[PDB]
Amino acid sequence: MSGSHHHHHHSSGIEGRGRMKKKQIEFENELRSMLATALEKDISQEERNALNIAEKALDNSEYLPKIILNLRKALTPLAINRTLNHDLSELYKFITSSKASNKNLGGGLIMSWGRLF
Repeated sequence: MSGSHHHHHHSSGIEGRGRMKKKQIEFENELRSMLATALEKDISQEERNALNIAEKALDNSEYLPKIILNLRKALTPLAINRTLNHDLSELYKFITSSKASNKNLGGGLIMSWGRLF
């Protein structure tokens, strides 16, 4: 059958076991599928570098605020310098407006990096 039989056991894994202890399953699925699509999109050395750093930290459990900060710290100066490929502009809009918002999703003073505050 040629329909959805190939759709079984997604590479972008989704569970609520001991990654932290709990989490958001649907929003993590939504973001990590979009970022997996964003790797399959044509990205240059620097944009690839940020999203490869993203994979290794995501699966090392180095935190959702920390990695939302990481993409907003890595992609915002490249946006201002006008060299981001911009073909995942919706991902940049996503971590500021979807459920995760402005700062990250929780707020708080990060210190040091206040170029856009």
